[PDB]
Amino acid sequence: PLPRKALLAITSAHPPFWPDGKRTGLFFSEALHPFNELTAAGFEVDVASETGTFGWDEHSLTQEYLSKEDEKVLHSEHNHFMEKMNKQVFKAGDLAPHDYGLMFVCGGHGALYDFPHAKHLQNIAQDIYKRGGVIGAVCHGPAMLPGIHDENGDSVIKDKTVTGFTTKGEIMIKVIDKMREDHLHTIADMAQTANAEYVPPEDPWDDFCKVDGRIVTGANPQSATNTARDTIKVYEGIVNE
Ligand SMILES: [Cl-]
Ligand SMILES: [Cl-]
Ligand SMILES: [Cl-]
Repeated sequence: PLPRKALLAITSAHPPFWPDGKRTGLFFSEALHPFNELTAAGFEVDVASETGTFGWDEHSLTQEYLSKEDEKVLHSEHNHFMEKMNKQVFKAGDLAPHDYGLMFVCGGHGALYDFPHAKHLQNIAQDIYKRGGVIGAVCHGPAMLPGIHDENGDSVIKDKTVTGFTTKGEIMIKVIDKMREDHLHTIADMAQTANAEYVPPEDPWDDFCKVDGRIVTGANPQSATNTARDTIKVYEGIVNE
């Protein structure tokens, strides 16, 4: 039986990144919204990064990217989400992978730096998938997926339809130059190299999710809630087999 316990995977990278000089990192709403959905569906949640540490993407902490509810959580000390983020983030390699029935992979541009080679997080996900569980991933989160393998050593997304942050969006927000400077690949190029089929939303910020078997992906911060919801729907079907 797949445990009703989720691993919320977060980037450990937070370098200066944006054109105004601000750091990237974990996208705030992309951790909070899935945490809320998982909690509402009765999951226990552990948070982990490859190192055990993280920083928030600085743009994700601005009004442009925070709802009224988001900001209240951010500035609240006693809140269960913030207590977990402040005091309970694990180094991924310490955790026993068999404890989880689902992984949810958060985004933020930091994910481009560490997720492709985040072998401890990838090991947890491979184990979940092998036991028949579910992996959801939003925005830049899908950068982890090429390194999560099936029994044959192929990516779990081989021949699957996936979405994720558009190359159009990287150009529009003017981070494509920095990505090339740091030798980062776009989500679409990572998906193609893994032999997946990348599908962008009609416009770069549309709520847009793809479900293909037990791999669920979302395109951007506006897709996070529904990516988590779709991931939970897939899980519920498996445990009711
Ligand atoms: Cl910079
Ligand atoms: Cl535990
Ligand atoms: Cl694109």
